[PDB]
Amino acid sequence: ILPDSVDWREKGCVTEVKYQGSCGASWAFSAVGALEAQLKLKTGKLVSLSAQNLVDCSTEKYGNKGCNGGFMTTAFQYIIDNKGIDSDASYPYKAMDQKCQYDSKYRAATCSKYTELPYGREDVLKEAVANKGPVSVGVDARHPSFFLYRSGVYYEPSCTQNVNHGVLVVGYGDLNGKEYWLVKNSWGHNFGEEGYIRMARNKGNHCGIASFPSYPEILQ
Ligand SMILES: CS(=O)(=O)N1CCc2c(c(-c3ccc(Cl)c(C#Cc4ccc(Cl)c(CNCc5ccccc5)c4)c3)nn2CCCN2CCOCC2)C1
Repeated sequence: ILPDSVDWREKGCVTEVKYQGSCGASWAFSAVGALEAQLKLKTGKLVSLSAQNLVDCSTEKYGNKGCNGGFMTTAFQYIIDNKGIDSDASYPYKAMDQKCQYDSKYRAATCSKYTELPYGREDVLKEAVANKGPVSVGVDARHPSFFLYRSGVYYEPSCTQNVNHGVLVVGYGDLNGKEYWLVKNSWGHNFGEEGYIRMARNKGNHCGIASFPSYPEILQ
């Protein structure tokens, strides 16, 4: 019933790859990237949403610590509570913790709700990515092989199911027998495959890719 491959870049639903730098804002980029695609599906415009906005404004009330980490679920909740989020163009990413400078005048997107998927269920994640859009997930990126990844289907034997780095699953496929998830990262274009990492799929929640998935929606 589901397609064998999906790639949301092919439907103009993914913005350019971003660069987080010294700031641990991966959670924030994961969140906006998920919302960006929902905005494209609804409005037909692809605009990069402000990760910085999340870092500066979705703080203690959402259990997040800006550059010292956070959560995509709580970020989606901030966007709901805030009744908006600014464009990246208006609230650019400065890779450090700042005061909250959200202005409703430059609101580029809204958020109605978000869904959390069951832990470790790669079948359920496969469906969400096909039926709903790119899904915010965490991975275990705490290995040298992650940093050193250049291409191919990434597989790390030491990889736990405990997540620590925010990424975005923009599709899935099969590279000569090896099933993978197509993962947008936030380390610039010089990381992996033009900023993307294809990661092992259906290998026992490898690197905890399906440990904490979630995606937002912008309802009519
Ligand atoms: C060790 S574990 O089992 O893998 N784990 C613990 C449980 C967990 C985790 C996550 C989760 C899911 C996706 C991602 Cl991308 C992340 C992450 C991360 C991250 C990103 C950058 C950084 Cl720099 C860090 C490192 N700092 C830790 C930190 C994390 C959050 C707040 C304050 C400090 C971590 C965590 N959600 N959750 C679910 C808990 C969410 N609760 C619900 C109530 O509101 C938020 C807290 C992690």
